Amino acid sequence: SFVEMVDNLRGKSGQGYYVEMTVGSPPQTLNILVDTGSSNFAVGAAPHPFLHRYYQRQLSSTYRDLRKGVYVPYTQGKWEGELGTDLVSIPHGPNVTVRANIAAITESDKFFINGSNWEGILGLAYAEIARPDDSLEPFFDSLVKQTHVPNLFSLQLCGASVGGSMIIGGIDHSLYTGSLWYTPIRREWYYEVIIVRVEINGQDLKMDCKEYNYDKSIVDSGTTNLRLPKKVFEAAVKSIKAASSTEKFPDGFWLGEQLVCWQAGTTPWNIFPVISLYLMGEVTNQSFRITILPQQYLRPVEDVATSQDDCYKFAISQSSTGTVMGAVIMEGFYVVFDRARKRIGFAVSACHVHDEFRTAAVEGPFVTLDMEDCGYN
Ligand SMILES: COCc1cc2cc(c1)C(=O)N[C@H]([C@H](O)CNCc1cccc(C(C)C)c1)C[C@H](C)CCCCCCCN2
Repeated sequence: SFVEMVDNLRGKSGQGYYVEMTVGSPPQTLNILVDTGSSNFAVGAAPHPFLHRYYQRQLSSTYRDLRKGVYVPYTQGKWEGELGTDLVSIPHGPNVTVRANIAAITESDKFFINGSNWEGILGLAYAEIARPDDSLEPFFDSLVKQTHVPNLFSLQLCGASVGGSMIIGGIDHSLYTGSLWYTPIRREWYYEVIIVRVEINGQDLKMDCKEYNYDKSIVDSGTTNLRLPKKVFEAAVKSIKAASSTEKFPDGFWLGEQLVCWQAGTTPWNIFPVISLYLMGEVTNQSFRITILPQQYLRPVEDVATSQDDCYKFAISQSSTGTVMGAVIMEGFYVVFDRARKRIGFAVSACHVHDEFRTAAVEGPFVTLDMEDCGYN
């Protein structure tokens, strides 16, 4: 019965993907951002200049106050509010209703986005990183406990405004081609994985593989960019510069600030390299790779000028909290969060990115010795 959930995600480029939900009795309809990088379910519950609507606890006969406060600080943005429970449904999801924890947002800073069309957030990661602590049961844990929905979901994020699918409870085989390749979830907090090798246009960056996972690597649909530890980021930017030195860009382009433009239809894709991330596999000494095209890490942005060119922002940036495989990496793959078997699956998406001579791919098997050493402690 998964066809009912195909295409249930919408979004604006650089502003996240959201699904429609209802909370309360009688149902109140809200758009909720889907975030595999956190674990709290929270919604606007007070007026805000950027909110079109919000949760009104006073109007719900099933609302229960938990009489405890809550705040969540993300990398970018933060909010505080009040904890409670209520009944929740997903119209274009399974046909069930769950009593879930809800953080009613009363104040926020740089969290809601002007004109975004979503009003809350659905954190799909594990209780270990929930606020105020791991005793606040996350929504997906409540769903699995209270219904017969299987303990897995899958995300098909389609690039550029944008759309996609969240398949809740299973895998829809019409959304990908080829084989699924699985990597272990290293620890159930973030969706943490282990990167064992990095190549750019087929050349090994030849770093200690611990650098790739210093201090962690996560799969995070709530972050736009590919974010890399300082040492890795500097190595990657240096290589992407050399491959594209045919042209020249402001150095503020490489920092993600200034955009670059070319005359419509003449973007020189062939001078930007492909990036291959190798992930730990399911059997001894085995890995697989996913390959990212420049059409994924050069994010298109509307030209703020009168000329209608093609303009892009560089969507790889530096991190001090580990690798973040963001939406720019997830787009063009079908990603299976197989919580029951503690693994994450990748396959070429049906809505894949089109280059002229190159193809995004998921390929294996590869042999990689000492993969266990690549994890940071
Ligand atoms: C270049 O980077 C800057 C950057 C860009 C972006 C997001 C974030 C940071 C961001 O912060 N996105 C966090 C994710 O949850 C982060 N997930 C990992 C994480 C990091 C710190 C603390 C936690 C806790 C709460 C578990 C979790 C979720 C966001 C508020 C969701 C609202 C905005 C969505 C559109 C913007 C996407 N673009």
